[PDB]
Amino acid sequence: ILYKTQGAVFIDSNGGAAVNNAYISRLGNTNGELEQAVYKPAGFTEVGDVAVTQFAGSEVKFNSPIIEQASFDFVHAGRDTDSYGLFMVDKPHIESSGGKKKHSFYLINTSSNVTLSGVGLSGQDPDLDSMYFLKNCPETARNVVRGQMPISGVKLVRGTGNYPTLVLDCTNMGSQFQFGEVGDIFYIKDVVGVKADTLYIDPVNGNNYNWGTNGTKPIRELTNIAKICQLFRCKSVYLNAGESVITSNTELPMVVFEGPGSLKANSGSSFLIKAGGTLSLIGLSGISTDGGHMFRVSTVEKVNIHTNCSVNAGAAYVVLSEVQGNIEYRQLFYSVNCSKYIGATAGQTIAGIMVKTATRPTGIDAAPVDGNVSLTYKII
Amino acid sequence: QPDGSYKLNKDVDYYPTGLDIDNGDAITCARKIDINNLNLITAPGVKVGVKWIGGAGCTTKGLSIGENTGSDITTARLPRVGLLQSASWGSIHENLRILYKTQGAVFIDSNGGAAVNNAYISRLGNTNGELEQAVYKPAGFTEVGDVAVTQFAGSEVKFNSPIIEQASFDFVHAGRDTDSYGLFMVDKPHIESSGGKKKHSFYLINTSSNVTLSGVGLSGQDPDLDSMYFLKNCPETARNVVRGQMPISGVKLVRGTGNYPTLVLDCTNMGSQFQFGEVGDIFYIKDVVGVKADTLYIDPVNGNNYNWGTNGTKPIRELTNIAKICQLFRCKSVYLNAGESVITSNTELPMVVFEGPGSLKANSGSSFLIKAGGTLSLIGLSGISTDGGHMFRVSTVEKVNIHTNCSVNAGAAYVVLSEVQGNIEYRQLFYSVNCSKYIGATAGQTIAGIMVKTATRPTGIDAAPVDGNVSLTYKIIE
Ligand SMILES: OC[C@H]1O[C@@H](O)[C@H](O)[C@@H](O)[C@@H]1O
Ligand SMILES: OC[C@H]1O[C@@H](O)[C@H](O)[C@@H](O)[C@@H]1O
Ligand SMILES: OC[C@H]1O[C@@H](O)[C@H](O)[C@@H](O)[C@@H]1O
Repeated sequence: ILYKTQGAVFIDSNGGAAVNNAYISRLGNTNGELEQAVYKPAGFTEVGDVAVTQFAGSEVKFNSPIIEQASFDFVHAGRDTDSYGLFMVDKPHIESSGGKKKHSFYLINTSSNVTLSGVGLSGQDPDLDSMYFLKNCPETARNVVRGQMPISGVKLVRGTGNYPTLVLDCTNMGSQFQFGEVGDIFYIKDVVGVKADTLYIDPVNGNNYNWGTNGTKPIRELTNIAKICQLFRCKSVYLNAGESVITSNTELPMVVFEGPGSLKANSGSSFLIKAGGTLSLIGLSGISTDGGHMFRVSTVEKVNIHTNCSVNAGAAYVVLSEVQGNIEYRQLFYSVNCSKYIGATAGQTIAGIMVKTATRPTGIDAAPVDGNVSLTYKII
Repeated sequence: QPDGSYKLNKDVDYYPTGLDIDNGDAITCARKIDINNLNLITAPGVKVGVKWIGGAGCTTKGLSIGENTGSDITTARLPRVGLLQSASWGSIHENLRILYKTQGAVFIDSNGGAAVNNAYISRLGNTNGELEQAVYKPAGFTEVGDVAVTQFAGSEVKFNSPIIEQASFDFVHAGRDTDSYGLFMVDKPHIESSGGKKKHSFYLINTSSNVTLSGVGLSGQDPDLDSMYFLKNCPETARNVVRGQMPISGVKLVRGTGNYPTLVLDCTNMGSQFQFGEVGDIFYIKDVVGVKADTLYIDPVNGNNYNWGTNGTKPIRELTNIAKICQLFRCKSVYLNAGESVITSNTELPMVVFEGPGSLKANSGSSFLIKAGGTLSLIGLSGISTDGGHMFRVSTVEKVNIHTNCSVNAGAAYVVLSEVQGNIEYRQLFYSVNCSKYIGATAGQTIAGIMVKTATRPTGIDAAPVDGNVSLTYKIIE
């Protein structure tokens, strides 16, 4: 199919239908971005030509399609009532002259299973273009990506709605961490078979579009560092120079934090510890808050907090347990300031404490914790 | 031409590249061509059967090349190279049948979106197939032997359900030299070869791949060299993904060259391969998803490093990759068969239960390495000792538990040395223990708990069981 506005459009009942080795292309992409789709689902209001459009419960199987010069390669909407109609594309060969493109898979209220074949790209707009756009996909939907990402860097995903649904199923990412961008990390639900050892943060020169798992492309904010570390099984977080700050309670992954940066909790916020393990701050320029307790522990599992940097909770505590916890805190050298090292909201929390520094509040040596904490050992 | 005109290619070896099509150096005149059941036979010795060059969007169904003349292949009416294709993006070969002598089909350069479905490619018998020298191939492929399907220079043809028979090499694929572009894609290949003669099924050079196995396959008769996969110089960023079902009979999975592992087992159904097959070279496996084994077996006397090691009847021989192997298959324990399992350089031990009659020895001043949190347990072994180095070098800041219920001898060294600001709990249960200090550290304070429950211990350190860089949380001795 050689078309001007829309290549092929599949609507309503098409059970079991198949489209094999389709070769669908606009006759060039000149002014393609100005075409207006004629037959489309109401949820699709973007301007731009669309090679393949599907909606109202249609679930045609697209096997090895070849799509060229399109603003949108695929626009698919699940059925309005229950999100029925799986978007199925196996190994699409996507290309466009000059790299002009808006999105490859614009998915509305739907699930999908796509296998990439190492061919593709994302548009020239550094803010809006992305391989995937997930619009209002429900909580129970999953948009599964298998196969090989394109060789050149692309922006993987953007979206609207409250639920993440993108799944990297053993996806071969190539050098995307180094040369590409995730786009909006919020939309990724889970990741299988893809790891990275370190997440890089740079509050001055970082970019939130980046994956953050490669040193030359660090992200900028702390907002999603726990999620990213959980997805890629990161073992460390590297803080580039400057102050990495939070203004709302934010979770910190239980990993090793390193680098010249510092951590700061503003607006009375606290850093959150929601998982067992060991949180280590090694060699940072310091961690402090402007009034909130430093670490709010919400897990009953063994939590180890290892701070080898300057620590200043001011009048507040270093650790506050919101459950009946089990905590081991060790401060190594540098300095520490707080009213109590560990406290708890209620019915007894067990804790172990080691403070190895002359620069500490000597006054609480004999009474290091509040009444709700019972010590297993105290080494000061 | 030099004068600016154009001449029809009449050269047997010529094939146009994507570059040529853009340079104006080549202009294709192959379009709107459709083939249905064309049978092509050739006199013995003819070089190429079909030159499918520049045939973008051209299609084929039931194209059949070569004649099954008789048992002797040197006199059979089939060509040395069945089909050679380039600059054919969007071309589809449906149910292509090839009887060849040297090479079945060859795909080079631009072939974007091209597909070869249900191809039936076979050498006419495998007699002297290993002596066949490939004619059109990537520079990186220097091996001798017939090749059913060859692909290089960025060609990324989709191969769906091909049936490949009697080939030395079923597939030889090389990614583009500059950026490793060109995914090797094969869905459910039905590979067979009389008398199990074969060198490799997938010889992959500087490339990524996605292969789905259908429970059909085998590896050659050579116990050292033959393997299903051979990964030659695949880049760090590449992934060679294996899905589906492994062959029923044992095979050797992988061998390679290069410094980076790229093979991925994605929920692969291994059947009884741990018991009857071999991994070959564990180094090349990058990661494993959905495949677990409870125990890793080591036998310094009767073990074979080619083995998976996860089945009792097929243990591995050395300790070099036990950490790697345990991480891949989530092993809960390691069983040491009778004999001394030794290391001559720093080697990591997974945080699992070690059991069996074997012993552990660190020679040449080496140390066992603890890089992960958890509990390392040595239960009932013949003992663990070193010839001078510290026994356990801890480099993780996570909670480390060391449970020794066997004889322990670190001589003049420590049982545990924390190279970081550690958090360790050590417990010696019965047997005997010898060391200068039970736990020590290189610098800035390490917290530790210790229990030594045995009369045969260095009694002179009951009062000072650890060095000055370690602070105790509890101490249970006597
Ligand atoms: O773009 C930001 C990055 O630039 C790199 O050159 C530096 O090595 C990083 O420290 C920094 O985060
Ligand atoms: O890192 C970001 C993540 O932080 C977690 O503590 C929240 O529970 C998640 O909703 C969020 O995605
Ligand atoms: O067991 C083998 C593994 O041991 C680890 O300690 C090393 O970091 C890896 O390089 C190696 O593959």
